[PDB]
Amino acid sequence: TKAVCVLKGDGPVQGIINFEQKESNGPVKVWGSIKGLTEGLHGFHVHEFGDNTAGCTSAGPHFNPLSRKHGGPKDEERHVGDLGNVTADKDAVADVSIEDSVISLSGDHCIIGRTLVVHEKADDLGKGGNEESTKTGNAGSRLACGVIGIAQ
Amino acid sequence: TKAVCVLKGDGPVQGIINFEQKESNGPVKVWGSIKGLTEGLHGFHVHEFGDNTAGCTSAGPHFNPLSRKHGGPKDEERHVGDLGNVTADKDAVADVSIEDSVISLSGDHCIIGRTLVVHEKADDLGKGGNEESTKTGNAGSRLACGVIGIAQ
Ligand SMILES: [Zn+2]
Ligand SMILES: [Zn+2]
Repeated sequence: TKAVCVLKGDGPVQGIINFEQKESNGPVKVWGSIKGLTEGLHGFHVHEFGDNTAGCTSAGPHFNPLSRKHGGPKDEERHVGDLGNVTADKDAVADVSIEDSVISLSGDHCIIGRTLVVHEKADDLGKGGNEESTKTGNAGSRLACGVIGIAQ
Repeated sequence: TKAVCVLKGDGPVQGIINFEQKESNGPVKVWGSIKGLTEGLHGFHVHEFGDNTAGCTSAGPHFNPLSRKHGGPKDEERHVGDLGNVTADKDAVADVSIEDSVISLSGDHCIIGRTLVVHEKADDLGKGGNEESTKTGNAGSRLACGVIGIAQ
């Protein structure tokens, strides 16, 4: 099982993120490259809808099938789409390499048909002390997104 | 259950296609419009992979989970992703309104996460006489496509 996503936005952020899940209930490897990002941390999430009619805005909130509060990937309390942050180097490139066991490429937690979004700022992983933190992690605006599709 | 698709290409072709299915075992309504199409008939299909890393080229062939020959949407012998043709009027616009009961927004005929493609030439619905007909319907190149995503 494999998925893929082309990230595009109004600005210069763009990239290709690959998803792989060998076992139906195994972790998903998420890897790829994103360019045009400012050096530092950027929120990285799977949002609810694969709707790009109004750009990244129509993607809705973080995919949250269990109605839980926003958290970091390692947390028990977190949205299914909470993959944390990705880091861009001084050259504006983030060589993404994540492995997650909460998102899936099948079943109730499937992210295929939804939207991957890389955000403006760092995800505070829900430790910012306010409602925003436990909702979006204060990661800011959506710099680029794409709908997650089936791949071979 | 709903889905949506934003079609884009290297040329002027662009549009938005909607999908609706009130019953998991019922038919799927498909509607919207595509502009930039030369007046006439255009192949309209769901291709296997929702991979746009190489534009529409990486989408693969027509979604064909049952391994059948290419056909028209109303043919018993068809590819699940075979939606026939759409018609662009003199204003280079195709107003799409389709109802199909082979494709689904769930289950094994699920097209969510796959790619919708609008073609260059008309689809000869697989009655063209040559091999290429029972494979692609001779619909020519892919002018625009998009990954089908879950919509609110
Ligand atoms: Zn979240
Ligand atoms: Zn076909």
